[PDB]
Amino acid sequence: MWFGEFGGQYVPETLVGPLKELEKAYKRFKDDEEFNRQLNYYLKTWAGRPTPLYYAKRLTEKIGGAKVYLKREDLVHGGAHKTNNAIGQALLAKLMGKTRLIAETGAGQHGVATAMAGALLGMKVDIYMGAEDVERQKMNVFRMKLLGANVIPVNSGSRTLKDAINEALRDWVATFEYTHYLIGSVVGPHPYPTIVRDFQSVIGREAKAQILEAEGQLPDVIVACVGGGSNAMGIFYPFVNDKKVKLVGVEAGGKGLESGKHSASLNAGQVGVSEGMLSYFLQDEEGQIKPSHSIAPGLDYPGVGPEHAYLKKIQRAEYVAVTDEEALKAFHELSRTEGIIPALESAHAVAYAMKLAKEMSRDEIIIVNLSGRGDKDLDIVLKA
Amino acid sequence: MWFGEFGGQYVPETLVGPLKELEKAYKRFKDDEEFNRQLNYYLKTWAGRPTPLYYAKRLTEKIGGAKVYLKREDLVHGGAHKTNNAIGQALLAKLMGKTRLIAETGAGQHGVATAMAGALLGMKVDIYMGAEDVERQKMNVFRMKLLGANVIPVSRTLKDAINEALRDWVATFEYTHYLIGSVVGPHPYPTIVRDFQSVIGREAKAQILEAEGQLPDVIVACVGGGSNAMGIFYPFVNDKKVKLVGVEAGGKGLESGKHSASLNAGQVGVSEGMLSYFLQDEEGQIKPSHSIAPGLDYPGVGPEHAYLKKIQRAEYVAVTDEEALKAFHELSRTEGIIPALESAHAVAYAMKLAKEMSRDEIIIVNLSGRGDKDLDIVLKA
Ligand code: NA
Ligand code: NA
Repeated sequence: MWFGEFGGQYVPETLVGPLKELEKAYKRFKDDEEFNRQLNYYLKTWAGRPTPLYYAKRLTEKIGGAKVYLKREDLVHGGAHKTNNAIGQALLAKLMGKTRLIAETGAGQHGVATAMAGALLGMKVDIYMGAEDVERQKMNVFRMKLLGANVIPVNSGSRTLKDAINEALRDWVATFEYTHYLIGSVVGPHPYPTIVRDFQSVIGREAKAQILEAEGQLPDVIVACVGGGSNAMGIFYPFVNDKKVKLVGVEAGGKGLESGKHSASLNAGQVGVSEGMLSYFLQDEEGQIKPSHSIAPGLDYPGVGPEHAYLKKIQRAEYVAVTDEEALKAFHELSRTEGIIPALESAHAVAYAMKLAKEMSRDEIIIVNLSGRGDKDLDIVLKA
Repeated sequence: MWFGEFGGQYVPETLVGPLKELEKAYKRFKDDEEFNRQLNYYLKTWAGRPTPLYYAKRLTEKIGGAKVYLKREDLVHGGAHKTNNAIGQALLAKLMGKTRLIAETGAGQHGVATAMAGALLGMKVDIYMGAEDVERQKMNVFRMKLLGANVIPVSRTLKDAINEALRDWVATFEYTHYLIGSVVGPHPYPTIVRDFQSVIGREAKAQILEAEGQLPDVIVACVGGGSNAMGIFYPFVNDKKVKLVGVEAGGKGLESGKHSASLNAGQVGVSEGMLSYFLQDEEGQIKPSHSIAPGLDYPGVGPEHAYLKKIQRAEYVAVTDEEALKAFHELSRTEGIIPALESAHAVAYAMKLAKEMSRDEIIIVNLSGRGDKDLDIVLKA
């Protein structure tokens, strides 16, 4: 339940039971030969795992320092790492005997991932989306409708991801008998942060095998973008006990850390309770959760996963920020140099890895998690 | 050069030299250790090959008939099989000492695939695109711009761009490679493109043997020019028991005069440097084609598919625009795969054939692309 001083189950007594059952179900199926066979089969034949580890020779040679490798989560079915978790929790829910999936979404990528997995396994999908996010993401809303999922708009509060998350929890209390709440990051009450991380750990496990095969050694640095922290925990977790491997999470620096217009929870936030967890949250002087900003909608969350809060306190992972402008330059650079259009979320990771590569030895190795493809982001890259 | 009676290099003397020098280079590299090592490395680490072979169990049991496997070219980098051919020709170009790639596109897809492959290999990419095609497909124009390609605006259709690109190549062939996005045109393009897409059928073979212990009874692929169909078909061509079915665009209807089916209702002729079936009027001028799927909207068809209809090795059917849209929606709701409207044609015909077959039998449908590109078109309907 706890990652050092961070995490927990900060929920009403109505949710304690549901989460008890979820936890008992996960303990059972986590190691069940049939669950893991099914999960592995769907990840291989349906998602297209294992994703490749691509050596960006031209980017590497242009910067003239560290070998830059890209973990290509952009190539997974749906175009984002979110599919790995979406499949895992939908299979669990199915085996738990649930018939309906509910999910929060802000970017819409978790909504699409939940809708695909719900369509794959023949479950009803209800996507609680902030009313502001629905109008922001008209195309992703259409994809979800084509996949057979209903977008239920959340009109409460900031009408964003925070509000969508709590509306969904209020439904789950009523519906938990026949419904699994499918959380799309390493956030929320226990056991969600552990489950989401366990289902994203496949990224790191592949990437470790692939970098040992390609270079015959572990990476010097692993760089991943952090919204809630699922793709980052995914690639980090298997290297956590490899002490020489440096872990760097890149949060949304937005319009600048000094601007107040960002999502860098771990850089600028204060320890607090929201969405049923004890973690770093952007807070005003009064102590209320402040609004977040990122050009990358997937990094636009005021909070961060508790396990990242733990990794920051023990100083196992360093957390940095990249601005909207640095991310945009990286979006263009990776496109022109490697013919790969990265998600704006992922372009944060690429932006920091490029600055870090320049300062580093030619023999040294950076793995960047390329969390998604940028097809969904072309309109906003156009506007800028 | 020849696929029985069909094929050839039916081009002006100015293009004969370039095509002969390309032909000599392909011979050199097609079996070279280093070329194939470099190509396989890019297809593996950049493109994400091999793509999976997916059993659509919910679709299969819903039909009640044969097992429906989907070959998932939707999951290759760029979201279409076209990447396999783009990498192949682009790397060949680089090893030939070419510094520039040029291509033509209307739909935009082949433009993007060339831009991606060009960027990967650090070669200049000039895409010729008709001003009328540009305005319709503004997002693919940005995509190419992002990928560092120079989109050169040109009835402002595909034709006027092809002629502009053939005038470019005649001059620039010394440092430039013309990248062709289907098994069409003069020799050696129809052979080269099929060879670079054949990887689909070799993967699909090993994968279906691992899965079901036996080769498929039928293989179903959509057919515009016929690269994705040739890619999955070709390795299985010698396996006599394996039936091959290409699906063309039945459009508004095969009798409606708004289709793109060349192998059904087309007459043998010489256009675009090749001897193959084309959609022709009474006068025998090439008629315009219509398909809701932009990739299937080609007046003609590749010569090797003409050869396969002639020796009756491959049956060639059309599916209506309406049937393909029902297939697009069905596969999305049933298997949570949003297919390309191109691919949906193959899926639409696969759903008919399955019901009229035994539950023990196997259909492999080539899912040629993902339907992210075709969302604005499906919204219209
Ligand atoms: Na954050
Ligand atoms: Na045709």
